[PDB]
Amino acid sequence: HWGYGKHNGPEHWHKDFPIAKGERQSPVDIDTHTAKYDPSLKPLSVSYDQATSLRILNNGHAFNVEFDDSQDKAVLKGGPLDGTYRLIQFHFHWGSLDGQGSEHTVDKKKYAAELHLVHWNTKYGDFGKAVQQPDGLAVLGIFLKVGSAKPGLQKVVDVLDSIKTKGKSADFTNFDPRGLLPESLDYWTYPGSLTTPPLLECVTWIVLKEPISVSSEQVLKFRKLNFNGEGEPEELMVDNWRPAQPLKNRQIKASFK
Ligand SMILES: [Zn+2]
Repeated sequence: HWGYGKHNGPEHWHKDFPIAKGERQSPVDIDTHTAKYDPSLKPLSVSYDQATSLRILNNGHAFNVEFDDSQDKAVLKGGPLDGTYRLIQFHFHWGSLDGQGSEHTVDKKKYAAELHLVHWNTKYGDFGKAVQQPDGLAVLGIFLKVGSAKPGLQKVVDVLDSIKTKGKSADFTNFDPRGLLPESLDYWTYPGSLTTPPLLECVTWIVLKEPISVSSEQVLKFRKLNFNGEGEPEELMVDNWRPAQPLKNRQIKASFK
């Protein structure tokens, strides 16, 4: 099955998922000089005050912090969006070293990691129905650079020892994702896809300009996770990022001058 290696990594995904070579694939390089300021774009509304995390899961490619999405409690609206998108999970992509790990790039710069907060459009009723629609998901992407620790990440870091291998989960209640947000909500936006199989072209991407800082110790703990299951030959969970894909017939718009 698909993964991140030589024999099953991104360059192979098109065989099982031909949409990998589609017209609106993600991630992309964000050419900052090309991206046009769009005065019609609205401020992002991130309303996470009632977010209810439930659990954290090692799914064999990343770890997902999952939320209760049975009610309107953690929602993304405004920005480029029409209507209301509810938070289902967040996860990260990261590298083996600090010089790679992000999926989006900025003028070809790779960050150490990238956080994806995944939200589905309430007008389709559930996540599985939303991913079948071109406006089904809104993903908020946030870059990570290595420097000062992010205090609000440490609770995530300190549970990873308990979900080292694929298929392990742990109770993970009361985590506040507001602690992962940078100060500015300036963003770029474009139409794209999930960055993991099935690579469905259902996402409005909202990529924040301002990275968050995490410490080297925090990222090092991400890199102790395993792609393999318990007891299997150890292969560290690193370099779980898809590279930038062709922009094709898309415009990236900036919320900021
Ligand atoms: Zn992702």
